[PDB]
Amino acid sequence: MPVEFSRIVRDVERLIAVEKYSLQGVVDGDKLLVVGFSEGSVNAYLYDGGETVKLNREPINSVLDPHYGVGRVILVRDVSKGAEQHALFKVNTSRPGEEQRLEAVKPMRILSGVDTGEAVVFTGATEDRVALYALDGGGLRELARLPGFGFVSDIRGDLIAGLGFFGGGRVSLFTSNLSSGGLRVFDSGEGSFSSASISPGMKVTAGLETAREARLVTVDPRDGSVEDLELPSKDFSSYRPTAITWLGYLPDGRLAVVARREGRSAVFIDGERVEAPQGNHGRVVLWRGKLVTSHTSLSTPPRIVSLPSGEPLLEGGLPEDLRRSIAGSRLVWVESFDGSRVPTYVLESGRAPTPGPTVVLVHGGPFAEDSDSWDTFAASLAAAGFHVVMPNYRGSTGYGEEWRLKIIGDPCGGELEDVSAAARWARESGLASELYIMGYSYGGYMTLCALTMKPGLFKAGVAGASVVDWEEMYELSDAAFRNFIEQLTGGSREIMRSRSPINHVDRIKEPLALIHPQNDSRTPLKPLLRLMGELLARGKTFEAHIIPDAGHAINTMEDAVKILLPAVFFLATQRER
Amino acid sequence: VEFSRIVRDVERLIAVEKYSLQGVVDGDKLLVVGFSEGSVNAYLYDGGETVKLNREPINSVLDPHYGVGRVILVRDVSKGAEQHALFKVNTSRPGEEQRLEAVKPMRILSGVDTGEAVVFTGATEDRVALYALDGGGLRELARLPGFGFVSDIRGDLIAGLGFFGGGRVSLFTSNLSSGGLRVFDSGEGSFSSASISPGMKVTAGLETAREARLVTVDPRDGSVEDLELPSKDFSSYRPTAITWLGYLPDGRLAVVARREGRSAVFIDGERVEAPQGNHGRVVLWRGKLVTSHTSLSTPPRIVSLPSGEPLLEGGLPEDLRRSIAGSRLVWVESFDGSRVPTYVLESGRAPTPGPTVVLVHGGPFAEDSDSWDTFAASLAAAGFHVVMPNYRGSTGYGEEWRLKIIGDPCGGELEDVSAAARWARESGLASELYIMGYSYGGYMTLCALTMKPGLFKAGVAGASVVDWEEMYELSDAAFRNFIEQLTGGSREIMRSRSPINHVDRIKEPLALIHPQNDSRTPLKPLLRLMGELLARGKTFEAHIIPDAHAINTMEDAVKILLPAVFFLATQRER
Repeated sequence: MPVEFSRIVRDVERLIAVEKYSLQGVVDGDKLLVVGFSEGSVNAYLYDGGETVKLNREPINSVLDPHYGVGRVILVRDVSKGAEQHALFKVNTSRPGEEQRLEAVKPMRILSGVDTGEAVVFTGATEDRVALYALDGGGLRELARLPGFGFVSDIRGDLIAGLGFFGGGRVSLFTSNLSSGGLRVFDSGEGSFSSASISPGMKVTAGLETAREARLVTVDPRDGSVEDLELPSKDFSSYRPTAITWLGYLPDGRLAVVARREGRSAVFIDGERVEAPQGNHGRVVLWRGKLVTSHTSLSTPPRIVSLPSGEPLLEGGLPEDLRRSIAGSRLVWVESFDGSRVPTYVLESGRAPTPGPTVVLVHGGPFAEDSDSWDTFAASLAAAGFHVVMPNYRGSTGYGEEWRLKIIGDPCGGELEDVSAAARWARESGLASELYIMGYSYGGYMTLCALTMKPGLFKAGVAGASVVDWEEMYELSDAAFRNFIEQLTGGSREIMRSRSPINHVDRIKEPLALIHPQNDSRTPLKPLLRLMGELLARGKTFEAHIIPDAGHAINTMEDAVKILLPAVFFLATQRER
Repeated sequence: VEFSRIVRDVERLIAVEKYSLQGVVDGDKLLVVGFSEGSVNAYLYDGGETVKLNREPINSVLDPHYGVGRVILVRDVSKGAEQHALFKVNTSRPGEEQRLEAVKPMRILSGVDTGEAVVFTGATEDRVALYALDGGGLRELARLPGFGFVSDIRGDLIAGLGFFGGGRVSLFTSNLSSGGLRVFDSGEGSFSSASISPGMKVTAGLETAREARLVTVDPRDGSVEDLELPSKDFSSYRPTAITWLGYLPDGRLAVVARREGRSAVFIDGERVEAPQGNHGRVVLWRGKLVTSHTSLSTPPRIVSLPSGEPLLEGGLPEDLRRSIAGSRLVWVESFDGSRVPTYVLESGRAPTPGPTVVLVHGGPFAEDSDSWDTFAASLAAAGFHVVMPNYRGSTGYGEEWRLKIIGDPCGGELEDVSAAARWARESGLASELYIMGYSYGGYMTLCALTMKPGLFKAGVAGASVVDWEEMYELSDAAFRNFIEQLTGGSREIMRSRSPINHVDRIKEPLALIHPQNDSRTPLKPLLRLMGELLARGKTFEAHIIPDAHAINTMEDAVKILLPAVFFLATQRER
């Protein structure tokens, strides 16, 4: 019967250790710029000629998008031990591992950014404002104050094109001018914008995610007119995509698009489909004349491949015994309380019987999805001998504006019912002998709402980086996170309070593991402390694990282990009974 | 060094078979108990091969008389409620257990099997009592004033040790035929062990405020006097503790005595060569002396004297034993001219100088001896030297050194801990210093990081006490009293020696490891600490776990030990 701890650790270790890559662009002529988790930390690399050079010294969080060929990379690094107050560091690509901090920019939550080579344009959130900034030889400039999370998408000449969460959970398109500043906002009554790119004719080509469909559109930023984009191949509209992951013009004028349906993507160049390995893909770049994208799946860790051969340039290798810890995967449609079909990804473990111990692993966000993409949490549960049920509850991306916007104004409501229906299905399908719930971020919120609102549905609960109290979280949030909490609770304090697990602790009847980074600035620990005070006060059984010098965005293996390992240890111990 | 490597070693150190010598049976075979992950078994050892005596696991075995053709097992028949039953097993038919149904289930405390009867002590709902079991059923020889333990029998004379009142362990005697009780006080002393001479006097160890004394108590009149021995090695040892003493079947007296955290074996006062560390009982077997042995670098095992060859010893891989590279005693100079006896367990996986943890023992009235300690061993295995200082308040170095902590917590004893750290860097052992500790040790960790910041690179406080004032208020009279005496009934001391009132001064990372639902170590004040840590931007790690007793199983280790080692291993790489 006994939990095999050293095996679990080794497996959890190797799944975190395995290298993971992200495609960020091309620099210095023909050098892939890739961010990768490798040698234990998140780092920036140049790839070319079957070799890598490491650009950074200390671990980083990401880099700004370089337009093709710049001659430098801008690193983004948390200088607040996890609280996501980032700084910018220039690395000249001819002198790798020598960084010059950009002292003009005081630490802030960097949201996005582009480096045109003559200037660096970025969006950032501070305690009082979200804003589009520009930094050049003439110092730093505030181009525009943004009403909510904003993300720079592209820049051509002086035109700047961005995406903005400015109300209702809807995404707006925005533009600005690199020299004169300003802000123009474009809303759609039909839906939300997904990706933007500026055409050679200075029009913004954008994805537009409508009720249950997605499509491409052209916005002229002079007059705000919106028309459909005709493409010279019809494969794109034949594919009838539900969401758009990414689009961008290549240096040769061709429009690359990556769109998806049902948690798998397809690549298109001027509308034509290009052969791509199955799963999901990231951005597409043109390098030494050939197409390159990132690729991932439930069984393959994020890697970098060439299209259409699908052959890898960089890729982390899984050992066969871990490969087999995933017997298979499947997308099933669970019927929820209101009749809605909740599209649910299922990983069958090769170390669990059927029926067997199953965990309902809930995604964060909530504007995120479970898809055919590598998930370490999920793979490690497989490894430990749990089947894994991953419900794309309402609020999820990937299934249309309608399903995504149903969560707005109703946290701990319909989306919890979706999760619950996924649990019920797990048993009734034959898959589950017992149910556990586990989740990070908003998914940890679900765990806590699961255990307060649905006592006795689940056997035990892991809640990481959780939301606990909307009210106290709001007070401790930066401008951008205040606006989003507003957007998500529909500006209601009643919802804020009533839909906070902390005010319902007396109903918990199940064991509960809490995991939290001490310096998380999104989901802070202060409320989690008060929750423990409540649990204790009311005679409830829990364990807690607070991780030092870390926040919501984990960028080292050690932090990754401290986050993941107590979850798996706790679930394995609960399986003993 | 990745965590999985640490975990595997920790699993092996937890799982290693530890051995305890119980006596000799079946004519000429050892009766030994094996413990592994807190699961106990009884064996017969002779000539390499060993045979399990019991079926399912047990709590312990009764003390046999030399040669008896059976062993009496003690097993909890209630899943953990400590209401045991007695099970006889004839030494010629192992694996076959006859329950002794005349003895109703009860808290078995001790017992001796003469071969003709089973004499034992046990607690029921309404008493502690001495019993005898023989062919005609169960009898109560005596109701006892408190918990009592049978140490020996010879003829009709029964000798034991009572926790009968006055903070001192008394000697008692009873009679196997007529029953009854006779208590023998010790004025300013406490008995540690008893055996009965051929001449029908009680030899006993009498521990005192200073040196220990081997005495004879005549049970006919309670006269007590020093026992002169043929060889004067024993008087020369100037022992401070007397672990065990018993007469061998040839009439000679075996004494196991302690001094400075190690032990020596004597036979009619003459000292025998023995492996360095601490020894349990001695028995004559096949004409040779045999004892149990433990040290900081070796798990409890059975060895022959004077050679020290292990007869039975739990397997560890070669490199793991060699990572736990020997112990020594150093006398560390403290702030007031005092020398703190301090045990050091060098790591074979550490350079010199190299990373070093000061592992502060709990209590405070406890001792760090040359004895097996999983915590220390695990730290050595993960490449830290370990330094264990017997700070003032400790036991094992006379009453005076123990009473110096009274009215001075986070004072003299903290200086001792510091001096040990001072000593570790000064002598060349330590390149960098960490402090770690549970219970009072945990309090010490919190005290060191607040009062002496810049001393240790990082700290682990387990089952710590954060605030004397808060804790005094939410606690049972038993504990209120202890606190009152420790802090000298002074609120100034209670407030000022509570590290929660000095969180500001913390400068290095702190790991907290705490039980979630234990009244001796409540969680509430620890949450205040966590709140204060967080408000003031201090780096800390916290592991709060439910049901977090001592560490026996691997589960216990992961709940209480693994987080410490990982935290320190993580801190080591800056």
